[PDB]
Amino acid sequence: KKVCYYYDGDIGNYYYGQGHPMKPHRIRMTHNLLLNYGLYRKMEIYRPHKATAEEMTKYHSDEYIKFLRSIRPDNMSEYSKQMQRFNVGEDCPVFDGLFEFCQLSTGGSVAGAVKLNRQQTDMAVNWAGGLHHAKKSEASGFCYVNDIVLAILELLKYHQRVLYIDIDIHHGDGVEEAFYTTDRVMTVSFHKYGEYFPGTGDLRDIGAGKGKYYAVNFPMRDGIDDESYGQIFKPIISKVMEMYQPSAVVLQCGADSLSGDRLGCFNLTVKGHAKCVEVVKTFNLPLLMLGGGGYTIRNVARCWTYETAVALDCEIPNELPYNDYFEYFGPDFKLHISPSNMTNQNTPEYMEKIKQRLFENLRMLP
Ligand SMILES: N#Cc1cccnc1N1CCN(C(=O)[C@H]2C[C@@H](c3ccccc3)CN2)CC1
Ligand SMILES: [Ca+2]
Ligand code: NA
Ligand SMILES: [Zn+2]
Repeated sequence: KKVCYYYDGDIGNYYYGQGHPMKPHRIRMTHNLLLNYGLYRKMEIYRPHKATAEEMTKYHSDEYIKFLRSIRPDNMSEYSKQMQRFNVGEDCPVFDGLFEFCQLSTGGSVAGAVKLNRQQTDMAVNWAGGLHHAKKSEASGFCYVNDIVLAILELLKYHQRVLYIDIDIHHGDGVEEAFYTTDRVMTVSFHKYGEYFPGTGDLRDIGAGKGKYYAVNFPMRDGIDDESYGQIFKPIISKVMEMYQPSAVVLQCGADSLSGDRLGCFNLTVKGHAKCVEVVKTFNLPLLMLGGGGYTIRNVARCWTYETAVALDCEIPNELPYNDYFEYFGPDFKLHISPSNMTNQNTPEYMEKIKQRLFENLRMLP
């Protein structure tokens, strides 16, 4: 099984601003770690192209993309009304190179999708992607351009049915919304729910019109652990595969669902998270693996390094190799992480009752 992987050496140089939790540097740390494990010997590594306005407007509105192409720190005063309209300037800040960042993020995802469509690879990886909150005409949740939606649109040229799976701790609302009224994409999100960003992803949100029953949401509480997550992920995705029979899969691998994350409150290890990748691989479908959140950046590097190894069917040692960020991995300098003692608020009965409701909804498919 062939793996192609996208990385631009400048991606880690884009900076959201002092105090902003989103740190693109984590992608560079990921790259450096997997280079030092030698995983480059086993996969094709490509620099993404800069996605064009033409590519982005396959989903996004022309006026929103023109604005993103225009806005800079130095001209914000002139654009204050557009900033309000497009939701840029606070949680989605204006920063130097914002548009180029969007171009490289998106380029990796669309390029991966083209490679899968051309049957030139079995798996494509873009850790700079996964920006699941961006909306047709507005930024949201640190996300400006929805690389995932654009990648899925590319797959839909060749594939009648595309499955999207999202294991970020946040609901993938921008992706769900884009495809909410179609049966040609089934969206499956596992996420923290209960007055938590973005507020959507209720398990009663099942899609609308032709898309009714083609959106699947598994709302979870704080503290979910590897065993609990594993016992619902494999059965739900197995049932989705049996009922939906997709011909391509997109997996958002947001790492803010790991134990110890600065913003998230789940308790997964890197092994528990990566088990999701292993499960999806067993179906032998063309697979686009994307990044996502993650705010404890040493753990993001560990998670995506290990998930790359999983894609390559390669075990790698727990002892970390020397690397340019080695001091970030103290005090233990291991790849794998331990869970915390936080309480798991997801009772066995809760997990099984929700799974049973999702099974009933999946049985509604043709
Ligand atoms: N704005 C906000 C906000 C407000 C209040 C409370 N929380 C807020 N945040 C919490 C953190 N968020 C995420 O982790 C999202 C972002 C997404 C991403 C992936 C790759 C690159 C860039 C972004 C992954 N999931 C966004 C929303
Ligand atoms: Ca999710
Ligand atoms: Na749908
Ligand atoms: Zn997130």
